[PDB]
Amino acid sequence: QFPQLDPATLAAFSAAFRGELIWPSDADYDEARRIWNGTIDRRPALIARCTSTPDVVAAVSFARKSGLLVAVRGGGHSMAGHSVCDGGIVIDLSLMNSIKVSRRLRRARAQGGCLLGAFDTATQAHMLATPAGTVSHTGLGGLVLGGGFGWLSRKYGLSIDNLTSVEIVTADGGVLTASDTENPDLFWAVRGGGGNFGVVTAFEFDLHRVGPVRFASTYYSLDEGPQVIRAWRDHMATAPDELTWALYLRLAPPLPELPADMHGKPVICAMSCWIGDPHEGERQLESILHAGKPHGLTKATLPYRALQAYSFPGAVVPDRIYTKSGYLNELSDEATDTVLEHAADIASPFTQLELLYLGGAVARVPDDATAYPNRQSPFVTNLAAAWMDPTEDARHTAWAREGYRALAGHLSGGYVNFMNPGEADRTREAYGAAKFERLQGVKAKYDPTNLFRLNQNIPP
Ligand SMILES: Cc1cc2nc3c(=O)[nH]c(=O)nc-3n(C[C@H](O)[C@H](O)[C@H](O)COP(=O)(O)OP(=O)(O)OC[C@H]3O[C@@H](n4cnc5c(N)ncnc54)[C@H](O)[C@@H]3O)c2cc1C
Repeated sequence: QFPQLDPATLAAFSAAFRGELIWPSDADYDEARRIWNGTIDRRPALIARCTSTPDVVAAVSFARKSGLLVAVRGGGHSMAGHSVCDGGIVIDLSLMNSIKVSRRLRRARAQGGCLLGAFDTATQAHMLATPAGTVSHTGLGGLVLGGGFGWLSRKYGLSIDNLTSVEIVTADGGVLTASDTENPDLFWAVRGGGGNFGVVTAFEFDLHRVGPVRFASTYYSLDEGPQVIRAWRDHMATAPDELTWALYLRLAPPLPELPADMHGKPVICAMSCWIGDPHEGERQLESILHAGKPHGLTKATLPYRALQAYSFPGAVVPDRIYTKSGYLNELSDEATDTVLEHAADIASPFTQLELLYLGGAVARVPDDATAYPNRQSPFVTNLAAAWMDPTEDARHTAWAREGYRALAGHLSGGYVNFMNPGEADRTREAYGAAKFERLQGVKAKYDPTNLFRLNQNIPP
């Protein structure tokens, strides 16, 4: 964290850098190096809080010339801890939060450090939206470059399926535009290939009109686990794009809507919504709400921005997390039973075994159209352990590991944006031989020195 820096190279950097630099001796250094995954404790030599594209140019070129290991940071939610490093530079984008929306053209230009909630707020000023993740403080930058799915995804695709161009700062310090008509090889790679190919300082999106959303959440006893998941699995195979339905197995929150008898016990929290007319959605949601007997049932007509802000109503921000995720082509009765066995052993009130159904518009993009793999797998299982006590790491990590291992045989692929710090190994398997090979050629061209290796890495 104290390498010798050449005063010449450093001087040129600050002359060209209009941002704020955070050094290990500064008082805000310890807070600035913390990311969402609180198990990641790392001490960069320097934190560069970039405020503009020229700032990112200055920082990238200062890292290349100085040979510093490069962490790039959007919203900080890397479950692998990629957005902070030991001994290098954090290229921090969090201050680059500015959005422009044209309601007439249904387009949004968003800087590379935006949080989802800032994006959704800006577009919803005009009743517009585009798919993103379900938790507002997730960074738009990392989420999009991995694909990005959420409430709107079954209707309007992944985030990358609404992305029309990017401004990206490559390792040599140049600034490029990547679109379907300009460096289209790089535009294929950034739509699914992570931060491997440069620092995206601006995303441009197509927008869709999204009015009020009929929404429901409820909790089921696990005694009805088998019926519920089986009805969930069977129904989403032929469900319309407009219905999104998700299962979150977890300890029941000690909330008033819920009988105190269920507090602190493993339950299925089913959340659903209808991206369409709210009268149709009311009928549609009631059709899928009694696969089991629903407790703490809350139904609401929400502005889309409120739906985006809903997940999840927790009492405490979890400090420590560990993830194991994977896709499934099918969810058999045998996998359902294993999912239910391991859900019953959930110990922390912050931990969720998530069961998602993508499909819809996601699965109708041709496989090779983006670098995002597994479009044809509809199911996503995510063993998402979360806790507070650093002395309980082993217990919560062991729950996700053994849950993943008993589901291994059914798992068919992995989402790069759910990889944990010990899963660099999984990269080529995750993308598949054909996609990986094309990504390596784009890397060889755009980042031959692998300047950007703090990601699900693709070596050139
Ligand atoms: C609580 C939580 C909820 C989530 N919900 C969803 C969800 O609903 N749907 C979904 O699809 N995913 C979801 N994710 C996963 C999310 O997409 C990834 O964790 C993503 O990497 C987070 O982006 P970030 O910028 O916040 O993370 P960071 O730690 O800042 O960055 C993650 C990676 O992206 C790179 N990166 C970030 N910004 C840029 C940029 N501008 N240019 C180049 N590289 C960049 C970083 O170098 C790093 O490798 C969730 C994650 C968390 C922790």
